[PDB]
Amino acid sequence: GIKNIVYIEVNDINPLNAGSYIMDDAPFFDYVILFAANIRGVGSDATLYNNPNVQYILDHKDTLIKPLQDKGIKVLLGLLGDHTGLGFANMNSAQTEQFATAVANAVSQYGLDGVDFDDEWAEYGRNGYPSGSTGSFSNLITALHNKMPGKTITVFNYGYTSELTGVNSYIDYGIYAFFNSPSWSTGFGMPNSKFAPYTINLNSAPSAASAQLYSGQVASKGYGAIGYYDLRANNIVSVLNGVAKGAFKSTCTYDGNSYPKNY
Ligand SMILES: [Mg+2]
Repeated sequence: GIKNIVYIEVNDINPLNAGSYIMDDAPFFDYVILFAANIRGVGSDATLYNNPNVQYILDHKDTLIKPLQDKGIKVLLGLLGDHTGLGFANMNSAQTEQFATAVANAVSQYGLDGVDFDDEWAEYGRNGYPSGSTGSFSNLITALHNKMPGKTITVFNYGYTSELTGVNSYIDYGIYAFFNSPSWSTGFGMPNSKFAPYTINLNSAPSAASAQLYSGQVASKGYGAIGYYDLRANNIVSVLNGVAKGAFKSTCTYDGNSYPKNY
């Protein structure tokens, strides 16, 4: 069936809010991305950096991640550039393996269900790192695939993703990077069934009817996912119920839980 994939800006929003939405006695959301841990170049090293918000969530996996997983939601660690000049796309071979290993170790250590790649904000070329692509982004996907074959990889369709066609068998879903209007196409050779061509911004939300009509079109054309970006702690059930009607011939309800972020 169609998968609902939501990115939570964990600098702002407690991720438990994704579990407050119910459709058919199950969570409306199928995948939650904790957006985001960072790739950072530190000298010759490619490093995985968790900011204080991300690290807090990982340190509290049993109370901020596991409650979602216990409901059946798959929780992914988002991966994002962070202004160092090193990103997913300009690593050498050693750096690629180093970063793949750091990511796999975090997925294992924190009991996560996989990762999402958003090749954004790396600022390619700073600090003496290569200004252009080395082809590492495909090699990074392959390396993670081999390390965690049973875990999910999603790709937010931004940055050097045009390079990923050859490794797209290792990517579960790609997600359109612009909001509130479909683009009836996919990135990096993905089939309809592995792509979200429509991504709703849940902060600057469209009308429920807009979501209902577009999500009905997504379903009719056989796409495999709908994207959601920036779920907040307000009750946005009207929009999700629109999708429940349009794409799932169902309804979405809210359990009342607005979880604050006080860490
Ligand atoms: Mg509105």
